[PDB]
Amino acid sequence: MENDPRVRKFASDGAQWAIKWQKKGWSTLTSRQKQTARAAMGIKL
Repeated sequence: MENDPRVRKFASDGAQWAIKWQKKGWSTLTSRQKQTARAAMGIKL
């Protein structure tokens, strides 16, 4: 995942985590944001 469409949907929804994850890079989220993301995106990473 570099710019996944799911991430774009959330970022368009106003999901700050996805907005950051997509644009600023997946590094820029904290564990809680990534963890929130894992729930929405179904991510195991």
